[PDB]
Amino acid sequence: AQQFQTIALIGIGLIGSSIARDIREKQLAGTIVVTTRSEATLKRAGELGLGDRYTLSAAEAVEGADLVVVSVPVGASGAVAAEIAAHLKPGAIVTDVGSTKGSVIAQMAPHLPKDVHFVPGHPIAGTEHSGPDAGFAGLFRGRWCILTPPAGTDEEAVARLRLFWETLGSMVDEMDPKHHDKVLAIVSHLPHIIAYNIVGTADDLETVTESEVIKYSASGFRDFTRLAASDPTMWRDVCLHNKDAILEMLARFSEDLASLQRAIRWGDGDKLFDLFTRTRAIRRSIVQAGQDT
Amino acid sequence: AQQFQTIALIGIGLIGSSIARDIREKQLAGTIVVTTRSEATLKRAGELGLGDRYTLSAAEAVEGADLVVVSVPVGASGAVAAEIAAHLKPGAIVTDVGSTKGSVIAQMAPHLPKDVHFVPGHPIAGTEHSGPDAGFAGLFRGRWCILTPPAGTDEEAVARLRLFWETLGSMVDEMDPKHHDKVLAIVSHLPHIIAYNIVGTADDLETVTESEVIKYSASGFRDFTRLAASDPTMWRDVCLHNKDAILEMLARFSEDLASLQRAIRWGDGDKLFDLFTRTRAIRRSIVQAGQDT
Ligand SMILES: NC(=O)c1ccc[n+]([C@@H]2O[C@H](COP(=O)([O-])OP(=O)(O)OC[C@H]3O[C@@H](n4cnc5c(N)ncnc54)[C@H](OP(=O)(O)O)[C@@H]3O)[C@@H](O)[C@H]2O)c1
Ligand SMILES: NC(=O)c1ccc[n+]([C@@H]2O[C@H](COP(=O)([O-])OP(=O)(O)OC[C@H]3O[C@@H](n4cnc5c(N)ncnc54)[C@H](OP(=O)(O)O)[C@@H]3O)[C@@H](O)[C@H]2O)c1
Ligand SMILES: N[C@@H](Cc1ccc(O)cc1)C(=O)O
Ligand SMILES: N[C@@H](Cc1ccc(O)cc1)C(=O)O
Ligand SMILES: [Cl-]
Ligand SMILES: [Cl-]
Ligand SMILES: [Mg+2]
Ligand SMILES: [Mg+2]
Ligand SMILES: [Mg+2]
Ligand SMILES: [Mg+2]
Ligand SMILES: [Mg+2]
Ligand SMILES: [Mg+2]
Ligand SMILES: [Mg+2]
Ligand SMILES: [Mg+2]
Repeated sequence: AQQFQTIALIGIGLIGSSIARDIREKQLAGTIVVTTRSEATLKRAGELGLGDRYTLSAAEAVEGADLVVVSVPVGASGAVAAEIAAHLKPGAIVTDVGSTKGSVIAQMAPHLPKDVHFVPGHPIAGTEHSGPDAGFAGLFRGRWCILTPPAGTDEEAVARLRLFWETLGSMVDEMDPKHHDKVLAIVSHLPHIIAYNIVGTADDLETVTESEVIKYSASGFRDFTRLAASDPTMWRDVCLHNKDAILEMLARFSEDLASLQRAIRWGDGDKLFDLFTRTRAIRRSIVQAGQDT
Repeated sequence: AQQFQTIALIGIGLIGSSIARDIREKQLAGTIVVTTRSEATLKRAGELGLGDRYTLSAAEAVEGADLVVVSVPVGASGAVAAEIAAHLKPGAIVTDVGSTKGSVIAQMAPHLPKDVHFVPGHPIAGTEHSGPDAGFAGLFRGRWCILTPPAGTDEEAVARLRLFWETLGSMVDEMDPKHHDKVLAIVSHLPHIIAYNIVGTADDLETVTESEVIKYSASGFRDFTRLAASDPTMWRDVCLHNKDAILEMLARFSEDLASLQRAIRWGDGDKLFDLFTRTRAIRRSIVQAGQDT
């Protein structure tokens, strides 16, 4: 079943460890090499049996690796690329899984040598949990993964990465990085930002107690709390590195909310009914597509 | 197991039909009487076996009923109270399940006679689906229900309604209707309004296609689409009937979002990290309480 003789995983949290478990289950690698920055996380990965070889040095980890998967918060991407650059073998494929792509490409590509193939990726799959114990086999089954190869990228390298993600159970699409960043700003980043904002709002109230919010959360609030429990480093970094697309979507959202607020202020039941009717269609399409939870 | 000789259910959608199924499973009624406004819904309720007696007339339905449960969109509450008032027996208990309470009390109480007991309720439990086929036994298990009896309400009537909800598996709290409406504005109404708004925003884009939004919805958007698939009549009515509390929470939310937008604009990573850290605590409390989905 092997697709790569050696796969090096740099970062071994939710995504990296889920990839590790799938590689083991599908026998996709001759050798899995695991690296992460801390001794504590590396030890956990060892106790979990996520790799065959382990190291604290990303430079050492990539020596002789055919595929290098970088699964770290996006603001760390450049530092990883700088540390591994000199140690990559000719023809290595370097990929990532970052939630932003334009930034990652800009941060990493200046460090990477001409003889390696850089094929950025993004699996459209996750949970609110983090670290190696949070990962599991099958996270990517029936999900989409987006690749964003720069112009002139080796087409065989792209095909091998497409096959890899398909083997993990994903459907694969390719797009330009700027388009990726616009699409993800609305389908992912804005939803998280808005969830953080509403949970912060509720926390700040004096008249309604924390106990009340918790007790009665099954009337809608709980759904937003799940997203707002995600890792703060990950989401800090997305906001810092997809700024322009996020700000565009926030401005659209806030224009629309002013109009909805005015319909509520003026008791415009017909406008409210029309908005609430229009939104149902999207859910029905998601359900028919099998993308619902 | 009987708690009431005759229970009349006015409205037989998600909530009314879930109550009907629980009454049957727990043997809580001598007779279940079902009424709803349309022949189509009444026929469905009959095919499902939700009642013992069926009628299109709410006035007829309540004749001799010990407990009358009104489960209709909140803007219909007054019309129901007006139709049944003259037909209620002395000592009947009239309750409702509306998502707002101040409005329901104001609309219903002027019609109801001095000899009946009015004990408004709200089960903090539901799904995004509607109608009799959407209901199920066990919807209320491990959920909260809030009662909002006006001052001077018969304490034995309140106790019987508390016992009824406890038997359906709920924990029961009592509060003032205005406080209810403030609490629900943040834990339920604002979350739904914001979900409708974000799904509307995404729908309006030209650069990102409907197909893209659907395909990549597992990156966060799908959670909001579930709420925005709810019944438009129900949610139109909540916005019309909890206006003041909703507008207060919308203004708090929008003040907070301006500040978050400014942190993103200025690249204030430390502020973002602090907000995203603070919100995790609420989720952990919900999980420990067992209120998570
Ligand atoms: N979570 C999701 O749902 C999801 C989905 C798709 C894509 N992604 C993207 O996947 C990437 C990884 O996310 P994740 O959820 O797997 O995160 P995670 O569970 O928090 O794992 C983070 C990993 O990155 C390491 N790390 C953290 N800061 C680092 C730094 N400054 N330099 C080097 N390594 C560092 C951690 O090592 P130590 O523990 O040893 O410090 C750990 O190995 C992110 O770019 C995220 O945007 C996430
Ligand atoms: N859905 C939830 O999650 C949830 C949770 C807690 C509380 N509630 C509250 O429960 C109440 C009922 O909600 P639901 O979800 O059960 O709704 P639903 O499934 O849409 O059922 C609506 C019921 O009300 C009837 N109805 C509609 N408009 C009416 C009118 N103008 N006059 C008289 N009857 C009318 C319908 O009869 P026909 O079908 O014959 O027209 C049907 O029997 C609402 O006040 C809602 O706010 C809902
Ligand atoms: N973590 C998100 C999903 C997600 C997927 C991809 C991302 O890039 C970000 C988030 C959730 O639990 O729903
Ligand atoms: N229908 C909501 C829950 C809810 C509960 C009580 C309400 O009054 C309103 C909504 C959901 O599916 O999550
Ligand atoms: Cl190979
Ligand atoms: Cl009785
Ligand atoms: Mg070196
Ligand atoms: Mg070299
Ligand atoms: Mg260099
Ligand atoms: Mg608009
Ligand atoms: Mg009459
Ligand atoms: Mg009378
Ligand atoms: Mg009268
Ligand atoms: Mg504030």
